[PDB]
Amino acid sequence: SQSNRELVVDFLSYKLSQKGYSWSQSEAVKQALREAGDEFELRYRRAFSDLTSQLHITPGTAYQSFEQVVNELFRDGVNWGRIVAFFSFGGALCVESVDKEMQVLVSRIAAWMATYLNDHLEPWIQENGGWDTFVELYG
Ligand SMILES: CCCCc1c(-c2ccc(C(=O)NS(=O)(=O)CC[Si](C)(C)C)cc2C(=O)N2CCc3ccccc3C2)c(CO)nn1-c1ccccc1
Repeated sequence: SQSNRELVVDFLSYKLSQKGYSWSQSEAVKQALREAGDEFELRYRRAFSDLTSQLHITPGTAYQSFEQVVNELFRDGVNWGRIVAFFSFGGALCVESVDKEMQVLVSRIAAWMATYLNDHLEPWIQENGGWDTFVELYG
């Protein structure tokens, strides 16, 4: 149970409840990410909703859709905004999965997110002041 895993789970659990799904499977960091994710989704509502709906999620295409969006997202480098988009995207992927009755994808998307965070985002996060800097700038 890594810190990145706990962050992904708090974000996804929040997002699923915000979208009508009751449960399940720092607090300052978590609250900041919840708010930044809400702000991102409201800022790009229509285009964000079109992106996720247009993917047409299936247990077999979910990973490639995730990989393709994430890869394109961090093409020109990492920044706090794109990290917010990544959590938001993953969040939209989980709700979409529960909406379409493919709830088996929820913990799968959680793993792919925790893995991508640990492997390709943790260094940059540390080099750009850690999560405490994110709470200051976005929370
Ligand atoms: C899940 C959404 C990913 C969005 C994204 C960004 C990006 C990421 C962040 C932002 C952004 O606004 N960052 S910010 O720092 O200004 C956020 C500030 Si808030 C106070 C709202 C957290 C905009 C952009 C961006 O280029 N956008 C805005 C978001 C959006 C949503 C749906 C479709 C297109 C766009 C265009 C990029 C560029 O890397 N590529 N992509 C992308 C990748 C694959 C397919 C389609 C689009």
